[PDB]
Amino acid sequence: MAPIDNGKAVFNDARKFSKFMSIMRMMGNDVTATDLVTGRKVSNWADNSSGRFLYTDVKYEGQTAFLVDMDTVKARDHCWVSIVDPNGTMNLSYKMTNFR
Amino acid sequence: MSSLLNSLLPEYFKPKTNLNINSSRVQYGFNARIDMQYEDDSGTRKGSRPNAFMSNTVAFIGNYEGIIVDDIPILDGLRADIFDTHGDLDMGLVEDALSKSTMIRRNVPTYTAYASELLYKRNLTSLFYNMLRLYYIKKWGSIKYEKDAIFYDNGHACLLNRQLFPKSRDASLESSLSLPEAEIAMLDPGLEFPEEDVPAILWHGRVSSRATCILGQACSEFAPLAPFSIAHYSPQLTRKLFVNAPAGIEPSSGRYTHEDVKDAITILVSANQAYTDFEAAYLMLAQTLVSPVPRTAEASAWFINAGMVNMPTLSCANGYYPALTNVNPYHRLDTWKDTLNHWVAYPDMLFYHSVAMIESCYVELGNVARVSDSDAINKYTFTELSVQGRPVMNRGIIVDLTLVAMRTGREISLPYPVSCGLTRTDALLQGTEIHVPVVVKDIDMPQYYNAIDKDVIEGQETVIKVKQLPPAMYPIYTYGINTTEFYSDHFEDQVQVEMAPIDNGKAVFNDARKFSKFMSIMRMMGNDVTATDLVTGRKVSNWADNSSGRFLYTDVKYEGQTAFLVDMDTVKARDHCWVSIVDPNGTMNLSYKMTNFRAAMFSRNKPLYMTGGSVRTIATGNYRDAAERLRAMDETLRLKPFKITEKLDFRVAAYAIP
Amino acid sequence: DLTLVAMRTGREISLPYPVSCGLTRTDALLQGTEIHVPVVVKDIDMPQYYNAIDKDVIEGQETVIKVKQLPPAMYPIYTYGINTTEFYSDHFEDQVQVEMAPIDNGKAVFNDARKFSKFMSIMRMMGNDVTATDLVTGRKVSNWADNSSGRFLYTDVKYEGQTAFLVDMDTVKARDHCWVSIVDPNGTMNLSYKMTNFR
Amino acid sequence: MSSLLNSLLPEYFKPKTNLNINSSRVQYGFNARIDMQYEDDSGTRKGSRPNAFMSNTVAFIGNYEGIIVDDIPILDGLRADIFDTHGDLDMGLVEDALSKSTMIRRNVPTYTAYASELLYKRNLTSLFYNMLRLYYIKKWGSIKYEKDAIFYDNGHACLLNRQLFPKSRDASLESSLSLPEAEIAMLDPGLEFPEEDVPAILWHGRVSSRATCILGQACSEFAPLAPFSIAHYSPQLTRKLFVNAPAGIEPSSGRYTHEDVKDAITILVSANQAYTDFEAAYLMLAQTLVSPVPRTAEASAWFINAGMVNMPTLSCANGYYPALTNVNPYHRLDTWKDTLNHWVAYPDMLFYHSVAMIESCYVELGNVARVSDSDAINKYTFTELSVQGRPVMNRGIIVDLTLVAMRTGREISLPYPVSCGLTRTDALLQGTEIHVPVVVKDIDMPQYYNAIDKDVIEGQETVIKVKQLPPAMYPIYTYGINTTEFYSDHFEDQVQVEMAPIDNGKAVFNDARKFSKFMSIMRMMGNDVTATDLVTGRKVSNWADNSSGRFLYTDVKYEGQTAFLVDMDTVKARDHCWVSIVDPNGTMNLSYKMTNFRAAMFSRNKPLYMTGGSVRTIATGNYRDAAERLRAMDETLRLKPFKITEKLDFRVAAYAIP
Repeated sequence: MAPIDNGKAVFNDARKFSKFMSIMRMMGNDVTATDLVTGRKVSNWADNSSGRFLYTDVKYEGQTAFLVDMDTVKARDHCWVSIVDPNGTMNLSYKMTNFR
Repeated sequence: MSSLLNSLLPEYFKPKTNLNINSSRVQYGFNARIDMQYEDDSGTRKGSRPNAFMSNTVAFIGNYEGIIVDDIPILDGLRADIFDTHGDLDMGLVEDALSKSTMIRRNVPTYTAYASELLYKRNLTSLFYNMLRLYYIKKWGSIKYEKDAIFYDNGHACLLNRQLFPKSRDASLESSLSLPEAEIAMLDPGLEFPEEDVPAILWHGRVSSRATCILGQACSEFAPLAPFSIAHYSPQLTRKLFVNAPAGIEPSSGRYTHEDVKDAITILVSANQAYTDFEAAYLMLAQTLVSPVPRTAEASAWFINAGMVNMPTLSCANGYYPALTNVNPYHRLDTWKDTLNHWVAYPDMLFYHSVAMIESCYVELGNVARVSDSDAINKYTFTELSVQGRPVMNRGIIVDLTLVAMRTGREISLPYPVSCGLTRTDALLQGTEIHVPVVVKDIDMPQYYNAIDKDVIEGQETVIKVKQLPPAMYPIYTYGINTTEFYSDHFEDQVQVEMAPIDNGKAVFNDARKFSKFMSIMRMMGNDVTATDLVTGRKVSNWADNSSGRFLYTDVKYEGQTAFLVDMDTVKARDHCWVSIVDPNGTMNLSYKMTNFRAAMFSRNKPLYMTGGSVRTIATGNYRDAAERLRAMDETLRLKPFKITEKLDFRVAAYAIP
Repeated sequence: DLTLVAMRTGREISLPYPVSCGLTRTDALLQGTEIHVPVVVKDIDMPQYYNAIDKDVIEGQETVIKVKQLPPAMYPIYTYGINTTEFYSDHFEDQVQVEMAPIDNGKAVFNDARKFSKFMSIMRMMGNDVTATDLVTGRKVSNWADNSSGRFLYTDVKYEGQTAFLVDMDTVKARDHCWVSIVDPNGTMNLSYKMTNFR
Repeated sequence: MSSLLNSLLPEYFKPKTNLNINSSRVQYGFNARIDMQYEDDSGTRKGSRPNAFMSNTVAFIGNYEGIIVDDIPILDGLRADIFDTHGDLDMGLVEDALSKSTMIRRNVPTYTAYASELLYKRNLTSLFYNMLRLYYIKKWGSIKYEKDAIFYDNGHACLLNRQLFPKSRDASLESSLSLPEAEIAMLDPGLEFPEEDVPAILWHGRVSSRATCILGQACSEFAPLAPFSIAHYSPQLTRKLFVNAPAGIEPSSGRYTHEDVKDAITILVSANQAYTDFEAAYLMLAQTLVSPVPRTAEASAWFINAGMVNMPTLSCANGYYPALTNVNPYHRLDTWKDTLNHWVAYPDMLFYHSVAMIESCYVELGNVARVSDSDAINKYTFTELSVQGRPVMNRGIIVDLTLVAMRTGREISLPYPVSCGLTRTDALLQGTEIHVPVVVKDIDMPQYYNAIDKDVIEGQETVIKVKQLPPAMYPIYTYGINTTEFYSDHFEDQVQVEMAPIDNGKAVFNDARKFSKFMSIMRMMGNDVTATDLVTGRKVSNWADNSSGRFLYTDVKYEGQTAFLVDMDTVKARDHCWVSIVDPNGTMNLSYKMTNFRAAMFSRNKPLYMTGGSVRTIATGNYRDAAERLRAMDETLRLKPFKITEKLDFRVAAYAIP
């Protein structure tokens, strides 16, 4: 987790940003970040049907740095696992069973 | 002492750097998961509590008073050559040290005579204490104290801030104090006779316009309006304060930021080599900073009488004789600069260390209060048996660090036997019932609380009687590090009790231990049971404290022997898991497991989130380039722990040597 | 002054008498406060680069710059590559690898602070005027911030924060003589130099 | 001698440097745990006092009068060359030494002739004694003396300060003395013939402005208003005092602090090489610093007439012969500098050394007064047999040191047989009746005390006839180290009083020894017993003291035949923490046990705490090992480097040791 200065966490790397928003989606937290180069808002809740986050939802080929809004983290779908305030190194281990 | 108080925090919790406190009240706890399993003669039942919040409440309100007393000198920072082969200050070598470091040798006989009288009273702990308090007044200077607010509120009784704190008005923390300024004069080199009862301190370069105003206000009298923990009444330290600065000091500005106070402390320590003096002041503030909000109405008896804060007398002779302080300082421990290096990096970490300390003290005093006054280790003679040094008096920090040793069960050690800070054991050491003033909210108040007036009306101000002091706080951070039968703060436990025969709709519990186990089970299942004490004729309830979800035997509010008549027909269903049953039959077995701990803090009925980055560890090893451990274990303070040995009575606690 | 020389060369300095006389340099450092240096402006677009007190200043006005952290006053020249540190980067041989894909239209973001310093420095040896812009704060830095040494130290940013430097590689201008040209790059870039003899 | 007075202090006593005295009365003692037991045919009754305070009251008042006597010369200090094999001034080597020096050639023959008389004038004890008194007058200057104050009070008889000390005005210690200054002239090196009956001293460099004022007042008449112990009457030591200082004597300042007197002493001892002279002055002041408040009303006979202090005449001829004093002096004992080095380090330790000496003396004079004249070692001839030296006259320090030798039971050794200081054994050797004045409180006084009148109305000034001197102090510091059966200062003790049921409580003690132990142990148990003598018809009460809480046999105030009727149905419970004797039948068995000891001091009915550093046992070796060490680290400024180390961030720098 990046240091939360005021109420904003800067994610300079591309891979780490993809893993962060992928975790927060599985927990069920609608996080909204601002792309600094373009100046357009990205959201992990882009597709409702398939419950996963792809990096192409940013809608900008090339290199950039994201400013994540940690104060406005809405609670759409909450299991007992779901937390709002991450601290340090985040570990999420999930298992999928009972397909029908 | 950072490394000591840092150890008290639980292994799972590692707090972040910053914490934006915006209120006079903070809840702290954890969200655990409980997996209960019930078995009796009727059959078996299995349940699971998915989210359970166990928390205490701590506030920034506490009536304290300062007294100036004479304490031991801290001989750390002085050059290593003046000390002989042993750890003793020889005046034979002070004459030599001052002689070799000057051209004008006429002044050596005069210099030696004055130095011998002043070196045995050097202590900067009181100056750093006030400088630290000024830092936190400016930082958290938007906390409001309202006079007609609530202090404790259960439903039957209520305590307002008008009571417990008379002679108070409504004010913010910045608006509480209007500090005057003491004269910061310049010491011209050439003055031959040191003026008596005025300390002189060294400084790096020019004294800044802002640094003058801080030193001026730090020495002045503190006279508060609102009762605040970090703005308590303190006497005037000094009238004058000389500063041996090569470049002349600037006049006082009047205004300063909280950032400017950090720059003032960092320079003052580095120049004077007063690192151990800062460590004393750091521990001394950890006691005062926060005060507990009482668990029950009876636990307000602790905070009626104003506790005395023993501030050492301010004396220093570095400004007059700068030859004695050189590049090779004398220190007992090699980890003697850790506490300052910790504070300057992470200032807001002191909040967590303070909560950890005051919890450990007020938890263990819960046991010491229940000890009978006819044993080897009792309330009078527990400190004297524990300490293995030679302090001036068993007061202040020595009392508090003795209770931390008894809690954790480890040997705590300081380099100097300092006796400075708050003494808590004042309400305890007196054979008198304490008169807590309370307000009546419901008409049926006299049935529950031991009130003076047996007939009351909603709005009346009455008084309740407290004979034995109940526990003010429940273990939260120190949960399961060592488990006593009284608190019963286990991770895994199998409680077994035999149900009494239900005659009409009432079950008589003659024994004291069996009654404690019964109501402890029914609470974990979530059944609000109400029993009648037969001797007194007053109603007890297991749902006394809502915050911490456990039952202590002190909720009965009657020291001595009795028999309870439990009402089995009027067993209400407040919180029901699948485990929860109403009709027990035969021998009751409850086996629970606690897993998935995660710390959470609440402030003003919303979640308080930690900001900033992750705290990286700063810590120095036992050796830098030192060959032989010259033990020097004669002057050093050592505090030995005591283990609680459970016995048949259950109402009485007893201590033994491990 | 002698203990600072001992740290630089990495040897043991011995004097016969422990005499304590002369100039004391470490004065502004130990204070640990803001210093207000006066300046007279030339251009009108000054306060974007320098941490100035005013945001709009007409030419020929006397302004003030707020300096918090003290930048190095001299670059190592006589003590060049005898006790080398990665801050100054005073090596004989050095190289940097900036990784770009053709999908990116010249625009590269330096997540790392260390290789950003080496890129901006070697580009100045090659006689190229690069102007990076910080994405978080919104300030600008120029590699041409000296007319003596001809190197870029990281303290020329005049701000300690998070590292996200956007450099647009179609606004690179050839300034000096005896220079290599970057007309239109595509793929991974590899810069390198070698200093052989000294006079 | 610091060494021998240090050994007198108890083992449990751990003294600190500073002692903040703010009154003219101190109750030094210890807290002990007494486990009392009363066994009888009916059953056993157990008691336990956890904090029992046994005290001896010590004041700063006492009438003394100085007289100038002729004493032996102290030859320690002069160069070792002029001395022969036997250890006396071989004149012929003196003439050789003066010839081969920096002296004026025309003065050699005339100065050598005078040497025979002047070189045997070496005694600076009188000067050091007065300069030590000036140190303590300015330090503890704020202590007060009221005229109409209570010197002693036991309920029945009262003794005021007006009674013992007439011609006495109430004033503070600082405002008591108004010392006029003696002339301090500069010695002309080119003087024709030395002026005998005018002492000349040496000095290092320049005599400071304050040193003139101190030496001026030290060599002057002490004419006090209030009867203080450290400001007693002393005659004029000398009219004029020469000082051989090539650097001119500055004129008198007028004012000086207590630190400036330490500066004056350290220069005087070092220049003159007079350490044995200081050791004599230290032991002199140890006797006459504090006087004991009498234990009983009839124990005031010791302090009626003023005891004479023997001050040896001020005589020094070092100023006339500078060549004979150098860096290689002649000394008898190797540990000859230990007494000065101890005082310079710990000045306030003299208070503890003083009480240790007077408590040792007045205890032994208690059990010396109770021996018949027809014996080998008796009242008159106890000093002669003990002394194995050649003093001028058995007075002053010889009589006090021989009493300490009897108490501790060890061999006391001094380098020179000096006979100077206070003589205590004055009222004893007279062997006559002493008439102490008393003001009565009750009307039934003259049954208890041997009064002059048989009927006396309250508020009348009467006289008590004291024949045998009772003990003035009870042993406290010397408790159970050399135990006697008179004081009965055992840890464990028991008494068996044999009674039959036919006797209706009334017991007759034929034995005197077990009567004393019965009456004493009953007072520990807090019972007011009143026995009546059958032969004479007088009465005795065990409650005859409010400090120690013991009954000595000298409280009967009569030597005759022993037939004490005690009625055991008139026993009254007086104190708290007491065992009750409701109705005894058969044989009684009383017993007690003292287990642990903790040092305690009281002043103005409040606890007086010791502050400052930890006092050590300074040895001659502990300083001269640092002289053997010399700090042999070649004084060469070797600066070691630090290699910078780069890590992940690179923004911040990190230095390593190698």
